[PDB]
Amino acid sequence: SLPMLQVALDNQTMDSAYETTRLIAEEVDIIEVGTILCVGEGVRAVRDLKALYPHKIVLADAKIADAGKILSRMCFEANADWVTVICCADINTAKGALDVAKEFNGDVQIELTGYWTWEQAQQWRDAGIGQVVYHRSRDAQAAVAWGEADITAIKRLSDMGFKVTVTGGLALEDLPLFKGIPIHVFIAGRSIRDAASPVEAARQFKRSIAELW
Amino acid sequence: SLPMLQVALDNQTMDSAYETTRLIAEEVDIIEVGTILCVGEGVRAVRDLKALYPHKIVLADAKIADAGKILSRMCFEANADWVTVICCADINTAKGALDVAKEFNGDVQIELTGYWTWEQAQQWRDAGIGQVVYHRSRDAQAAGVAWGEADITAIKRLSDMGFKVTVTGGLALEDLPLFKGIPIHVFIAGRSIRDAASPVEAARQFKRSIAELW
Ligand SMILES: O=P(O)(O)OC[C@H](O)[C@@H](O)[C@H](O)CO
Ligand SMILES: O=P(O)(O)OC[C@H](O)[C@@H](O)[C@H](O)CO
Ligand SMILES: [Mg+2]
Ligand SMILES: [Mg+2]
Repeated sequence: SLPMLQVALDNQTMDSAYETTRLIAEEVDIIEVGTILCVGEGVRAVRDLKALYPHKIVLADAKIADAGKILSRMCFEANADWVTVICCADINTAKGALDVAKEFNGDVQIELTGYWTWEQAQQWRDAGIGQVVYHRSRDAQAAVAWGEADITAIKRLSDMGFKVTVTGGLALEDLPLFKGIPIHVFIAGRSIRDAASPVEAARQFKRSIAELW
Repeated sequence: SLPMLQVALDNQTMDSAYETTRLIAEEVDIIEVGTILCVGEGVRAVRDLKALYPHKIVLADAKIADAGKILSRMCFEANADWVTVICCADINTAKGALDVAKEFNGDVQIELTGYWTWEQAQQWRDAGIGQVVYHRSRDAQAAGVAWGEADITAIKRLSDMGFKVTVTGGLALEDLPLFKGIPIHVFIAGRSIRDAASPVEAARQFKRSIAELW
């Protein structure tokens, strides 16, 4: 269907996250427990947010790097729908997290950061991974803009059969760049949370997506 | 010169962690808040363990992959001494985490796993990173992956470049002699201490073996 909209809750405490969710939870498709929230509060954040918003997809952005079975199970026992595994994890970390995900009718996304290869991407498909997150680092961005090499990479991932998420300092005005590509999800963190009107911001994203797709 | 001993608290809740620390806090050098504990309990795990053991080095194994300043600050505000940044992070993620660390009289380690390069290593040294963790994955280890000459070569090369090298990942007592003659900074044991019949004796055995081999 259309690209879904995800809000990143990169907040240090639950109450800070709820300042955002109370404005926009019904304005989005996916609620992300950001890595910062995972580290701030632990998996209770996942459990609490799914209990509040059981009708939304809850993504635990844990960036699992090792111990795939243990960490995925902790997230899925807390009622996560989706979890993230970082691309530099061993392939068996990804496989282990996926095996657990399937027990809970959930899913695993590979977070694509810095160096990764097309040979790895094929490893992920062969393993039954069907989601990747094309994830521009904020620390790179604080220093890196979007460009054709990103678009080229995103199309190639999509062609390989991944459902592709696009994220990393995304702004409303960025959306037209990805026109024509079957983007699975766009994530907005700061550009929703920190807007003068978070509700207006989310609605602008959904409006633009509807228009472009 | 003796390699130090670090216990990894890869426990899901604080009370499970404390079943281990109440036995071995004074039998090891470094208390690691494992990644699994960080995700289970959040950064309160760091604050609480440092409050219990303020004389010990407390390492938060957060495996920071992005937002290096924000995540490091959270750990350091929680009274961490050291924090980990994964090697596939942007170099500015590591730099940002180091800048914060320096505000708090702390330090950052790069976790070395999977693919990385000697160019990266020079980058880390150039940024002022003085510690790396030679970090074997338990999921590869579960697939049957063992310590060999490639590991020794790499560890000696990282040491020569000026890093203090930590060795970890399913470390067993019988693995130590493989590293004899290398100036290892720290050996981490998680499961081989926590899950022993006597965690105290397991820690003590690691310490005696290290004292003999070095
Ligand atoms: O739009 P933002 O603020 O960059 O947030 C979305 C990012 O995907 C963020 O969640 C990232 O995963 C931080 O590491
Ligand atoms: O000795 P173990 O059980 O392998 O634990 C130590 C590891 O370094 C562990 O903490 C690793 O970081 C988990 O990702
Ligand atoms: Mg995120
Ligand atoms: Mg660890």
